[PDB]
Amino acid sequence: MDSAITLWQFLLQLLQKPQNKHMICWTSNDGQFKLLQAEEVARLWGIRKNKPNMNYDKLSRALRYYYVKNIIKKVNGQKFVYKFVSYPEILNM
DNA sequence: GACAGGATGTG
DNA sequence: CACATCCTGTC
Repeated sequence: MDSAITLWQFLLQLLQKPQNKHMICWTSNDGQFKLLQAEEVARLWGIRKNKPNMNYDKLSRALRYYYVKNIIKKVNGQKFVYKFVSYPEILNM
């Protein structure tokens, strides 16, 4: 219902349901996560925001904007792996 | 292709 | 603001 949802909140919600482990999962105990099925998560993000043409190219650009915002960072050298900068703070928020 | 980040546009 | 879209470049 809430269409104001942000990408990081949405990704947090996906990682919270173990039934989504197939496409996105935690890869550390400190906030690192991997987009196992990147195009699949991008598809879900588009449906959520009603942007039918959403894909990883664009979902990843949205994640790149987080770097300076200190919300999410890239885990260098690790394909599709990013990290929530302030974890678990963002969780209990 | 994945990834970085600038340019322009939208609500 | 918070992306969505498109693009130049690197590797």
